[PDB]
Amino acid sequence: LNPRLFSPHIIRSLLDLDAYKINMMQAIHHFYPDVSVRYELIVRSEEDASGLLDAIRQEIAHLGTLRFSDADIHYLTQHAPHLKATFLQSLRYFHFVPQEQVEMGIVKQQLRISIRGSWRDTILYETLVMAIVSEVRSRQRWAEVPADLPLKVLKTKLDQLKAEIERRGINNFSLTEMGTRRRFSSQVQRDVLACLKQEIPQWVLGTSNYHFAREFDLKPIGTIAHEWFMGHQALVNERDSQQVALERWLTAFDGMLAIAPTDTLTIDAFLNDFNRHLANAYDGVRHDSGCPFRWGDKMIAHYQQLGIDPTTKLFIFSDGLDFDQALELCEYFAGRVKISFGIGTFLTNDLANWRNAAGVEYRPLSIVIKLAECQGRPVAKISDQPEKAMCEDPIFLANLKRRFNIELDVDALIQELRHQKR
Repeated sequence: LNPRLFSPHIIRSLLDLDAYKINMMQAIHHFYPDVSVRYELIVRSEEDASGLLDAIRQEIAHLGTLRFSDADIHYLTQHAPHLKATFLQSLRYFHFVPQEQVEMGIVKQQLRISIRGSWRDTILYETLVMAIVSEVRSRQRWAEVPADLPLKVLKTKLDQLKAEIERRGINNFSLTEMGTRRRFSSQVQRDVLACLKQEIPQWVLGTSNYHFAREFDLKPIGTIAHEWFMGHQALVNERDSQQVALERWLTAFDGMLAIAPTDTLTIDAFLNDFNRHLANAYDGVRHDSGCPFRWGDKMIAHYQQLGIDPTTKLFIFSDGLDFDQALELCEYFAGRVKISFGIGTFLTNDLANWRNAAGVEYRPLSIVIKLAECQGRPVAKISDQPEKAMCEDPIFLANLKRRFNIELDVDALIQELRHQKR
Protein backbone atom coordinates (compact mmCIF):
# COMPACT_ATOMS: atom_id res chain seq x y z
CA LEU A 1 0.00 0.00 0.00
CA ASN A 2 1.03 3.57 -0.91
CA PRO A 3 1.94 5.46 2.34
CA ARG A 4 0.73 8.78 0.84
CA LEU A 5 -2.78 7.34 0.37
CA PHE A 6 -2.93 5.06 3.44
CA SER A 7 -1.27 5.36 6.88
CA PRO A 8 -0.30 2.18 8.70
CA HIS A 9 -3.37 2.43 10.93
CA ILE A 10 -6.98 2.86 9.68
CA ILE A 11 -8.30 4.03 13.07
CA ARG A 12 -5.87 6.48 14.64
CA SER A 13 -7.10 6.45 18.30
CA LEU A 14 -10.40 6.16 20.17
CA LEU A 15 -10.77 9.92 19.53
CA ASP A 16 -10.76 9.21 15.74
CA LEU A 17 -14.54 9.39 15.54
CA ASP A 18 -17.37 11.98 15.53
CA ALA A 19 -17.23 13.94 18.76
CA TYR A 20 -20.98 13.70 19.28
CA LYS A 21 -20.57 9.90 19.83
CA ILE A 22 -18.46 10.45 22.92
CA ASN A 23 -20.67 13.29 23.97
CA MET A 24 -23.85 11.21 23.63
CA MET A 25 -22.02 8.40 25.44
CA GLN A 26 -21.83 10.71 28.45
CA ALA A 27 -25.55 11.39 28.34
CA ILE A 28 -26.32 7.65 27.99
CA HIS A 29 -23.81 6.90 30.83
CA HIS A 30 -25.68 9.33 33.03
CA PHE A 31 -29.35 8.50 32.30
CA TYR A 32 -29.40 5.06 30.64
CA PRO A 33 -26.54 2.91 31.92
CA ASP A 34 -28.53 -0.39 31.57
CA VAL A 35 -30.33 0.35 28.27
CA SER A 36 -29.46 -2.05 25.41
CA VAL A 37 -29.56 -1.40 21.64
CA ARG A 38 -29.06 -3.02 18.24
CA TYR A 39 -27.60 -1.20 15.21
CA GLU A 40 -27.67 -2.46 11.66
CA LEU A 41 -25.32 -1.52 8.89
CA ILE A 42 -25.70 -2.40 5.28
CA VAL A 43 -23.09 -2.09 2.57
CA ARG A 44 -24.68 -2.03 -0.92
CA SER A 45 -23.52 -2.10 -4.58
CA GLU A 46 -20.16 -3.82 -4.24
CA GLU A 47 -19.77 -7.03 -6.24
CA ASP A 48 -18.22 -9.99 -4.35
CA ALA A 49 -18.39 -8.29 -0.90
CA SER A 50 -17.32 -11.76 0.26
CA GLY A 51 -13.80 -10.36 -0.30
CA LEU A 52 -14.03 -7.25 1.93
CA LEU A 53 -15.39 -9.28 4.80
CA ASP A 54 -11.93 -10.83 5.78
CA ALA A 55 -10.02 -7.56 6.32
CA ILE A 56 -13.02 -5.88 7.84
CA ARG A 57 -13.18 -8.70 10.44
CA GLN A 58 -9.57 -8.24 11.26
CA GLU A 59 -9.92 -4.47 11.72
CA ILE A 60 -13.08 -4.76 13.76
CA ALA A 61 -11.39 -7.34 15.98
CA HIS A 62 -8.57 -4.90 16.35
CA LEU A 63 -10.96 -2.35 17.99
CA GLY A 64 -10.94 -4.71 21.02
CA THR A 65 -7.28 -3.75 21.60
CA LEU A 66 -7.75 0.04 21.63
CA ARG A 67 -7.78 2.04 24.84
CA PHE A 68 -8.22 5.65 25.89
CA SER A 69 -4.73 6.95 26.86
CA ASP A 70 -4.16 9.45 29.66
CA ALA A 71 -3.35 11.92 26.95
CA ASP A 72 -6.71 11.31 25.25
CA ILE A 73 -8.44 11.87 28.58
CA HIS A 74 -6.35 15.01 29.31
CA TYR A 75 -7.35 16.29 25.86
CA LEU A 76 -11.06 15.86 26.58
CA THR A 77 -10.70 17.32 30.06
CA GLN A 78 -9.34 20.61 28.59
CA HIS A 79 -11.09 20.79 25.23
CA ALA A 80 -14.43 19.15 26.07
CA PRO A 81 -15.12 20.83 29.44
CA HIS A 82 -18.81 19.80 29.45
CA LEU A 83 -17.80 16.16 29.85
CA LYS A 84 -18.11 15.20 33.55
CA ALA A 85 -14.87 14.21 35.40
CA THR A 86 -16.65 11.02 36.66
CA PHE A 87 -17.49 10.01 33.09
CA LEU A 88 -13.95 10.70 31.85
CA GLN A 89 -12.49 8.65 34.75
CA SER A 90 -14.70 5.70 33.67
CA LEU A 91 -13.10 5.89 30.10
CA ARG A 92 -9.75 4.98 31.68
CA TYR A 93 -10.88 1.37 31.90
CA PHE A 94 -13.27 1.28 28.88
CA HIS A 95 -12.84 -1.07 25.94
CA PHE A 96 -14.87 -2.80 23.24
CA VAL A 97 -15.68 -6.55 23.28
CA PRO A 98 -16.27 -7.04 19.51
CA GLN A 99 -16.51 -10.83 19.64
CA GLU A 100 -19.58 -10.33 21.88
CA GLN A 101 -20.98 -7.15 20.27
CA VAL A 102 -20.42 -7.43 16.55
CA GLU A 103 -21.78 -9.99 14.03
CA MET A 104 -21.34 -9.83 10.30
CA GLY A 105 -22.03 -11.86 7.20
CA ILE A 106 -23.18 -11.84 3.59
CA VAL A 107 -26.91 -11.84 2.89
CA LYS A 108 -28.22 -12.89 -0.54
CA GLN A 109 -25.27 -10.10 -2.10
CA GLN A 110 -24.79 -7.43 0.56
CA LEU A 111 -22.56 -7.21 3.59
CA ARG A 112 -24.51 -6.98 6.86
CA ILE A 113 -23.03 -5.92 10.20
CA SER A 114 -25.13 -6.09 13.41
CA ILE A 115 -23.94 -4.42 16.62
CA ARG A 116 -25.63 -5.39 19.93
CA GLY A 117 -24.98 -4.52 23.62
CA SER A 118 -25.48 -1.72 26.07
CA TRP A 119 -26.07 1.63 24.43
CA ARG A 120 -23.16 3.11 26.41
CA ASP A 121 -20.74 0.34 25.34
CA THR A 122 -21.73 0.18 21.65
CA ILE A 123 -22.42 3.82 20.76
CA LEU A 124 -18.79 4.45 19.75
CA TYR A 125 -18.71 1.68 17.09
CA GLU A 126 -20.70 3.48 14.41
CA THR A 127 -18.10 5.81 12.84
CA LEU A 128 -15.20 3.45 13.58
CA VAL A 129 -16.94 0.63 11.73
CA MET A 130 -18.00 2.95 8.84
CA ALA A 131 -14.41 4.29 8.53
CA ILE A 132 -13.01 0.81 8.56
CA VAL A 133 -15.40 -0.51 5.88
CA SER A 134 -14.72 2.59 3.74
CA GLU A 135 -10.95 2.37 4.03
CA VAL A 136 -10.67 -1.42 3.61
CA ARG A 137 -12.58 -0.99 0.36
CA SER A 138 -10.17 1.77 -0.68
CA ARG A 139 -7.13 -0.42 0.13
CA GLN A 140 -8.54 -3.46 -1.59
CA ARG A 141 -10.18 -1.91 -4.64
CA TRP A 142 -8.73 1.59 -5.18
CA ALA A 143 -5.16 1.14 -4.13
CA GLU A 144 -3.78 2.54 -7.42
CA VAL A 145 -5.38 6.01 -7.09
CA PRO A 146 -2.59 8.59 -7.65
CA ALA A 147 -1.56 9.70 -4.15
CA ASP A 148 -1.67 13.40 -5.03
CA LEU A 149 -5.16 13.27 -6.61
CA PRO A 150 -7.30 13.88 -3.53
CA LEU A 151 -5.46 17.09 -2.68
CA LYS A 152 -5.35 18.27 -6.35
CA VAL A 153 -9.13 17.89 -6.42
CA LEU A 154 -9.59 19.78 -3.16
CA LYS A 155 -7.19 22.57 -4.22
CA THR A 156 -9.19 23.19 -7.44
CA LYS A 157 -12.48 23.36 -5.48
CA LEU A 158 -10.93 25.73 -2.95
CA ASP A 159 -9.70 28.08 -5.76
CA GLN A 160 -13.23 28.18 -7.22
CA LEU A 161 -14.85 28.66 -3.83
CA LYS A 162 -12.55 31.65 -3.01
CA ALA A 163 -13.19 33.11 -6.49
CA GLU A 164 -16.97 32.90 -6.09
CA ILE A 165 -16.84 34.27 -2.54
CA GLU A 166 -14.90 37.33 -3.78
CA ARG A 167 -17.10 37.83 -6.85
CA ARG A 168 -20.40 37.64 -4.99
CA GLY A 169 -19.21 39.44 -1.86
CA ILE A 170 -20.20 36.53 0.42
CA ASN A 171 -19.15 37.13 4.03
CA ASN A 172 -20.97 34.25 5.82
CA PHE A 173 -19.38 31.07 4.40
CA SER A 174 -18.52 28.72 7.33
CA LEU A 175 -17.39 25.06 7.03
CA THR A 176 -17.65 22.29 9.62
CA GLU A 177 -15.73 19.23 8.53
CA MET A 178 -17.77 16.04 9.10
CA GLY A 179 -16.22 13.51 6.79
CA THR A 180 -14.87 10.92 9.17
CA ARG A 181 -17.57 8.19 8.65
CA ARG A 182 -17.12 8.00 4.87
CA ARG A 183 -13.54 9.07 4.35
CA PHE A 184 -11.49 7.48 1.59
CA SER A 185 -8.83 6.79 4.30
CA SER A 186 -7.69 8.37 7.59
CA GLN A 187 -4.57 9.68 5.68
CA VAL A 188 -6.75 11.39 3.10
CA GLN A 189 -8.92 12.97 5.81
CA ARG A 190 -5.75 14.00 7.65
CA ASP A 191 -4.35 15.79 4.54
CA VAL A 192 -7.73 17.31 3.70
CA LEU A 193 -8.00 18.89 7.12
CA ALA A 194 -4.32 20.08 6.94
CA CYS A 195 -5.09 21.76 3.60
CA LEU A 196 -8.33 23.43 4.81
CA LYS A 197 -6.49 24.75 7.80
CA GLN A 198 -3.73 26.13 5.55
CA GLU A 199 -5.97 27.53 2.78
CA ILE A 200 -9.23 28.76 4.39
CA PRO A 201 -8.61 28.96 8.17
CA GLN A 202 -10.91 31.98 8.42
CA TRP A 203 -13.84 29.89 7.22
CA VAL A 204 -13.32 26.66 9.16
CA LEU A 205 -15.67 26.56 12.22
CA GLY A 206 -14.11 23.23 13.25
CA THR A 207 -14.31 19.44 12.70
CA SER A 208 -16.45 16.70 14.18
CA ASN A 209 -13.36 14.48 14.56
CA TYR A 210 -11.84 14.73 18.12
CA HIS A 211 -8.52 13.18 17.05
CA PHE A 212 -7.99 15.66 14.21
CA ALA A 213 -9.40 18.55 16.33
CA ARG A 214 -6.45 17.75 18.61
CA GLU A 215 -3.89 17.30 15.88
CA PHE A 216 -4.71 20.59 14.18
CA ASP A 217 -5.94 22.67 17.17
CA LEU A 218 -9.37 23.02 15.65
CA LYS A 219 -12.60 23.35 17.55
CA PRO A 220 -14.47 19.96 17.95
CA ILE A 221 -18.14 20.34 16.81
CA GLY A 222 -20.91 17.83 17.74
CA THR A 223 -24.59 17.93 16.81
CA ILE A 224 -26.95 15.48 18.44
CA ALA A 225 -27.59 12.47 16.21
CA HIS A 226 -31.06 11.07 15.37
CA GLU A 227 -30.39 7.98 17.53
CA TRP A 228 -30.78 9.97 20.70
CA PHE A 229 -34.34 10.94 19.65
CA MET A 230 -35.11 7.49 18.17
CA GLY A 231 -33.94 5.66 21.34
CA HIS A 232 -36.48 7.73 23.35
CA GLN A 233 -39.27 6.03 21.37
CA ALA A 234 -38.49 2.97 23.42
CA LEU A 235 -37.72 4.68 26.75
CA VAL A 236 -40.84 6.93 27.17
CA ASN A 237 -44.17 7.11 25.45
CA GLU A 238 -43.67 7.52 21.66
CA ARG A 239 -45.53 10.83 21.59
CA ASP A 240 -43.22 12.30 24.30
CA SER A 241 -40.05 10.82 22.80
CA GLN A 242 -38.72 13.80 20.90
CA GLN A 243 -39.59 16.33 23.60
CA VAL A 244 -38.04 14.28 26.41
CA ALA A 245 -34.91 13.69 24.30
CA LEU A 246 -34.62 17.50 23.79
CA GLU A 247 -35.01 18.17 27.52
CA ARG A 248 -32.65 15.43 28.64
CA TRP A 249 -29.79 16.61 26.40
CA LEU A 250 -29.88 19.87 28.39
CA THR A 251 -29.87 18.06 31.80
CA ALA A 252 -27.01 15.73 30.74
CA PHE A 253 -24.45 18.62 30.59
CA ASP A 254 -23.95 22.12 32.12
CA GLY A 255 -23.37 23.86 28.79
CA MET A 256 -22.61 21.34 25.98
CA LEU A 257 -23.28 22.66 22.46
CA ALA A 258 -26.92 21.92 21.72
CA ILE A 259 -27.81 21.67 18.06
CA ALA A 260 -30.96 19.52 17.37
CA PRO A 261 -31.77 17.70 14.19
CA THR A 262 -35.37 18.42 13.20
CA ASP A 263 -36.26 15.46 11.05
CA THR A 264 -36.29 12.37 13.24
CA LEU A 265 -40.04 12.62 12.74
CA THR A 266 -41.18 15.64 10.63
CA ILE A 267 -40.63 19.41 10.73
CA ASP A 268 -44.21 19.89 12.00
CA ALA A 269 -43.65 17.41 14.88
CA PHE A 270 -40.37 19.11 15.70
CA LEU A 271 -41.97 22.59 15.72
CA ASN A 272 -44.73 21.34 18.01
CA ASP A 273 -42.17 20.07 20.51
CA PHE A 274 -39.62 22.89 20.26
CA ASN A 275 -41.25 25.27 22.74
CA ARG A 276 -40.01 28.67 23.80
CA HIS A 277 -37.89 27.35 26.70
CA LEU A 278 -36.21 24.72 24.48
CA ALA A 279 -35.75 27.13 21.52
CA ASN A 280 -33.98 29.62 23.77
CA ALA A 281 -31.79 27.06 25.45
CA TYR A 282 -30.71 25.33 22.21
CA ASP A 283 -27.93 26.97 20.20
CA GLY A 284 -29.64 26.02 16.97
CA VAL A 285 -30.81 23.24 14.69
CA ARG A 286 -29.45 21.00 11.90
CA HIS A 287 -30.94 20.45 8.44
CA ASP A 288 -30.59 16.94 7.03
CA SER A 289 -33.46 16.20 4.60
CA GLY A 290 -35.88 17.98 2.26
CA CYS A 291 -35.54 21.48 0.87
CA PRO A 292 -33.08 23.58 2.94
CA PHE A 293 -34.66 26.89 1.85
CA ARG A 294 -38.18 25.99 3.02
CA TRP A 295 -36.68 24.41 6.20
CA GLY A 296 -34.62 27.44 7.16
CA ASP A 297 -37.51 29.84 6.38
CA LYS A 298 -39.81 27.74 8.60
CA MET A 299 -37.27 27.67 11.47
CA ILE A 300 -36.75 31.45 11.21
CA ALA A 301 -40.56 32.00 11.34
CA HIS A 302 -40.74 29.72 14.39
CA TYR A 303 -38.06 31.65 16.27
CA GLN A 304 -39.83 34.94 15.40
CA GLN A 305 -43.24 33.62 16.58
CA LEU A 306 -41.55 32.75 19.89
CA GLY A 307 -39.86 36.23 20.12
CA ILE A 308 -36.35 34.79 19.58
CA ASP A 309 -33.87 36.68 17.39
CA PRO A 310 -32.72 34.14 14.74
CA THR A 311 -29.52 36.01 14.18
CA THR A 312 -28.46 34.63 17.61
CA LYS A 313 -29.09 30.98 16.54
CA LEU A 314 -27.12 28.65 14.31
CA PHE A 315 -28.32 26.49 11.38
CA ILE A 316 -25.99 23.62 10.40
CA PHE A 317 -26.85 22.40 6.88
CA SER A 318 -25.60 18.79 6.37
CA ASP A 319 -27.63 17.22 3.52
CA GLY A 320 -25.07 15.98 0.99
CA LEU A 321 -23.58 19.44 0.29
CA ASP A 322 -20.98 20.69 -2.10
CA PHE A 323 -19.55 24.23 -2.18
CA ASP A 324 -21.88 25.56 -4.85
CA GLN A 325 -24.90 24.46 -2.84
CA ALA A 326 -23.33 26.07 0.27
CA LEU A 327 -22.76 29.45 -1.47
CA GLU A 328 -26.39 29.52 -2.62
CA LEU A 329 -27.49 28.95 0.99
CA CYS A 330 -25.06 31.72 2.12
CA GLU A 331 -26.83 34.26 -0.12
CA TYR A 332 -30.31 33.15 0.82
CA PHE A 333 -29.69 33.30 4.63
CA ALA A 334 -27.29 36.28 4.78
CA GLY A 335 -28.30 38.66 7.59
CA ARG A 336 -31.08 36.42 8.82
CA VAL A 337 -29.48 33.62 10.91
CA LYS A 338 -26.02 32.25 11.67
CA ILE A 339 -24.99 29.36 9.47
CA SER A 340 -22.40 26.69 8.91
CA PHE A 341 -22.12 23.78 6.41
CA GLY A 342 -21.43 20.31 7.76
CA ILE A 343 -19.75 18.55 4.82
CA GLY A 344 -18.64 14.90 4.72
CA THR A 345 -18.14 12.97 1.49
CA PHE A 346 -17.52 16.03 -0.72
CA LEU A 347 -14.48 16.80 1.45
CA THR A 348 -12.94 13.40 2.44
CA ASN A 349 -14.00 11.08 -0.36
CA ASP A 350 -14.10 12.87 -3.68
CA LEU A 351 -11.81 11.86 -6.59
CA ALA A 352 -13.75 13.88 -9.14
CA ASN A 353 -14.98 10.76 -10.98
CA TRP A 354 -11.45 9.45 -11.47
CA ARG A 355 -11.56 6.31 -13.66
CA ASN A 356 -9.48 3.25 -12.84
CA ALA A 357 -7.44 1.42 -15.51
CA ALA A 358 -10.53 -0.56 -16.51
CA GLY A 359 -12.41 2.73 -16.99
CA VAL A 360 -14.72 2.50 -14.02
CA GLU A 361 -15.57 5.92 -12.42
CA TYR A 362 -14.75 6.14 -8.73
CA ARG A 363 -17.69 6.58 -6.32
CA PRO A 364 -17.58 6.33 -2.46
CA LEU A 365 -18.87 3.12 -0.85
CA SER A 366 -22.62 3.20 -0.26
CA ILE A 367 -23.09 2.53 3.43
CA VAL A 368 -25.82 3.13 5.90
CA ILE A 369 -26.27 2.56 9.55
CA LYS A 370 -29.37 2.63 11.66
CA LEU A 371 -30.38 2.22 15.26
CA ALA A 372 -32.82 -0.67 14.85
CA GLU A 373 -33.90 -1.41 18.39
CA CYS A 374 -33.66 -0.11 21.96
CA GLN A 375 -34.58 -2.11 25.11
CA GLY A 376 -35.69 -4.83 22.72
CA ARG A 377 -38.30 -2.50 21.16
CA PRO A 378 -38.36 -1.10 17.61
CA VAL A 379 -37.51 2.56 16.96
CA ALA A 380 -37.86 4.55 13.72
CA LYS A 381 -36.79 7.56 11.75
CA ILE A 382 -39.29 9.11 9.39
CA SER A 383 -37.65 12.40 8.17
CA ASP A 384 -38.85 15.15 5.82
CA GLN A 385 -38.32 12.77 2.92
CA PRO A 386 -40.99 10.15 3.75
CA GLU A 387 -39.71 7.60 1.19
CA LYS A 388 -36.69 7.33 3.45
CA ALA A 389 -38.74 6.18 6.57
CA MET A 390 -36.92 3.21 8.25
CA CYS A 391 -38.28 0.66 10.74
CA GLU A 392 -38.02 -3.17 11.02
CA ASP A 393 -41.61 -3.34 12.38
CA PRO A 394 -44.15 -1.82 10.05
CA ILE A 395 -46.91 -1.83 12.77
CA PHE A 396 -44.66 0.18 15.08
CA LEU A 397 -43.94 2.68 12.33
CA ALA A 398 -47.66 3.01 11.43
CA ASN A 399 -48.52 3.63 15.10
CA LEU A 400 -45.71 6.18 15.51
CA LYS A 401 -46.97 8.09 12.42
CA ARG A 402 -50.53 8.05 13.80
CA ARG A 403 -49.35 9.47 17.18
CA PHE A 404 -47.72 12.41 15.30
CA ASN A 405 -50.59 12.89 12.86
CA ILE A 406 -48.35 11.84 9.97
CA GLU A 407 -50.26 10.59 6.90
CA LEU A 408 -50.19 6.81 6.69
CA ASP A 409 -50.54 4.97 3.35
CA VAL A 410 -52.84 2.03 4.32
CA ASP A 411 -52.48 0.15 1.06
CA ALA A 412 -48.66 0.21 1.35
CA LEU A 413 -48.93 -0.89 5.02
CA ILE A 414 -51.16 -3.86 4.04
CA GLN A 415 -48.55 -4.94 1.49
CA GLU A 416 -45.78 -4.60 4.07
CA LEU A 417 -47.82 -6.71 6.55
CA ARG A 418 -48.42 -9.39 3.96
CA HIS A 419 -44.65 -9.38 2.99
CA GLN A 420 -43.47 -9.76 6.61
CA LYS A 421 -45.83 -12.78 7.19
CA ARG A 422 -44.30 -14.65 4.29
